[PDB]
Amino acid sequence: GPSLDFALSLLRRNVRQVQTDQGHFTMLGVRDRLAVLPRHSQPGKTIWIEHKLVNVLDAVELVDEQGVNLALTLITLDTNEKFRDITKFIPENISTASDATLVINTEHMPSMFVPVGDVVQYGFLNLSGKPTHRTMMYNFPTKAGQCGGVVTSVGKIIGIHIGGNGRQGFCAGLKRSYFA
Ligand SMILES: CCOC(=O)CC[C@H](C[C@@H]1CCNC1=O)NC(=O)[C@@H](CC(=O)[C@@H](NC(=O)c1cc(C)on1)C(C)C)Cc1ccc(F)cc1
Repeated sequence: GPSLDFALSLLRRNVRQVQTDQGHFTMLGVRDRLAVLPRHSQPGKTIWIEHKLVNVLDAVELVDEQGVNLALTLITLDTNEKFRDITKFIPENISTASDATLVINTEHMPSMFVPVGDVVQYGFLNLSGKPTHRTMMYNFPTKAGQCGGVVTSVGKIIGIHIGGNGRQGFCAGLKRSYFA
């Protein structure tokens, strides 16, 4: 109950359908006008968000003290909307999970929840040939169209879906300091 329920609350207040020139993605709204996307979505100066065109004030590929690719892009949106601040639900350190749910919301895959099970430490990932770090893995057959999906455990927001090989899926881990 509490876990699936947490995922459903997040969907409504913080998860949005977007489209870039690279296709359809799920977006996590983090706080106020700040959101996060998979880097592969390559957001431009304008993005579609639930059937409206929105100006992008800033977009930054995420960097930290390790100086590694993390497969995420932070964006600040030129919008009236202010996301409820969910940073307190993001752990300070990358966190695995026993019973995670992947929350997907795109125009093609609207408002869906997928129990992916265990989310385990994985680390380095060559993602279609691009070196990527700080990933976690689930033994679930994730699909094209699910990138940006939000990986949650009860009371915690732990990852963003970025890739998979047909049998397993991979997320970029989330840490609170990314959003400081
Ligand atoms: C084009 C449509 O794009 C999307 O739908 C975005 C979401 C999908 C979801 C995948 C889609 C499939 N099962 C999934 O879960 N992600 C990708 O396709 C990514 C590539 C893979 O997942 C690669 N997997 C690995 O490398 C990989 C490595 C190991 C280990 O496991 N997977 C491809 C071989 C599938 C897209 C990408 C390409 C170049 C990059 F710089 C970085 C990312």
